[PDB]
This record gives sequence, C-alpha cells and structure tokens, in this order.
Amino acid sequence: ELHLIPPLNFSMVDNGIFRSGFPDSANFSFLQTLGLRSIIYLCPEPYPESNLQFLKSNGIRLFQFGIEGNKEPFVNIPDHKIRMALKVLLDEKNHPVLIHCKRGKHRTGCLVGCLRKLQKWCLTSIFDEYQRFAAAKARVSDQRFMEIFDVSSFSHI
Repeated sequence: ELHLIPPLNFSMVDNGIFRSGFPDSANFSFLQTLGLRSIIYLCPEPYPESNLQFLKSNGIRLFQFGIEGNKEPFVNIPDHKIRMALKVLLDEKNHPVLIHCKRGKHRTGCLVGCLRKLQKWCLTSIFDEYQRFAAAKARVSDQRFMEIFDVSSFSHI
C-alpha cells in the first residue's frame, strides 16, 4: 500500500528541482513519478549499472561534475565544479532535475545554497536550510564557501 520510497534526504528545492543522496533500485518507482529530464551528479565515481539502466529506460540525461570527498578541517569545495553544475541547474530545459551525490548534505548542500544566494535569500536563511539537511554533519567550510561565493557572473541569468 505504502510502496513509494524517496531516496535518502529527498526534498523539492523549487519547481522542477530536487535534491537527495544516492538513489538505489528501491527508489526508482518513486523517481519515475517525478518525470525527471536530468540528474546533476556530484560524485567522482562512475554511475552504477543499475542506475544507468534506470536513466536509459526513462530517457534521463546524466550531468557529472565529480567533487572528491574531503573531511574537516581540510574541506576544499571546487568552485569550478559547483559553477558548472549551477549553469546546468539554471537551464529550465534540463528540468525536472535531481541533484545528488552520496548523502544529500555537503556537495548537494553547497550547490543548493549557491542557488539560494542567486535567488537573493539572506545568508542566515541559506545556512538554516543547509543545516536542516546536514544536521549533525553540518560543516562551517560549506557555509563559508556560500558566504564568499561571488554571484556576479550568474546575476544576469
């Protein structure tokens, strides 16, 4: 009866935009209900065969911008990779789009926080949303990345 299983830390960010951790086959019938056009994938690892077959069967485009895992206090969020992902995210032709890496907290959290900065949200509101997903794994380096992210080159879009 209660048969749909959203992926780990699943949320709707905006019209046509979702965030989560890594979907597995248990999550595919739920993802099918969203009519996705795109996945923005932020892990460096190759997409598993299971997931590739799901994308092929559903006509979903895979955009990969691989960000290596880092531990505090040595967090290094690659600005270029976040900005390449943001360029894809802001094109409505890619929507509906699911953003994911592993847990839906860090790489995912940074990309969504930078979108919120472009949407003119105050930093405390951006940080509150970031912290809601990251919970006990909230990182000051992820919020610092958002604090200094220069929105100049995206301001026109």
